[PDB]
Amino acid sequence: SEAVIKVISSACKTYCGKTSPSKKEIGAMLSLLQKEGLLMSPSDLYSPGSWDPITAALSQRAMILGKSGELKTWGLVLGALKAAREE
Ligand SMILES: O=P(O)(O)O[C@H]1[C@H](OP(=O)(O)O)[C@@H](OP(=O)(O)O)[C@H](OP(=O)(O)O)[C@@H](OP(=O)(O)O)[C@H]1OP(=O)(O)O
Repeated sequence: SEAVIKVISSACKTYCGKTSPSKKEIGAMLSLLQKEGLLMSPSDLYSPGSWDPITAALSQRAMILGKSGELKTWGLVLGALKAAREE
């Protein structure tokens, strides 16, 4: 995607600051969400209810395969979006 990623970058850096995820991480993780059939479009990230299955799926593959690559990026984006949705 293009716009969706930029929207996240300007948002996460407002909460996490310098501890925010890199654009390269977001862009790569987004494709993972689609390939896994978790989300149809990157814009689906605006749905807070859909965060539950995604987070669960990520933690599952992380504890089973031993890879938290997408989990690390998701955790940051999730936290930023969660805080934003709380306001
Ligand atoms: O030119 P800008 O409007 O200031 O945006 C850039 C650009 O991001 P986009 O390609 O999504 O517009 C950089 O991407 P690249 O040119 O390196 O491919 C990205 O760098 P990273 O992908 O390595 O994160 C950088 O972010 P940063 O300044 O944290 O290095 C980010 O700048 P902004 O985050 O301030 O928009």
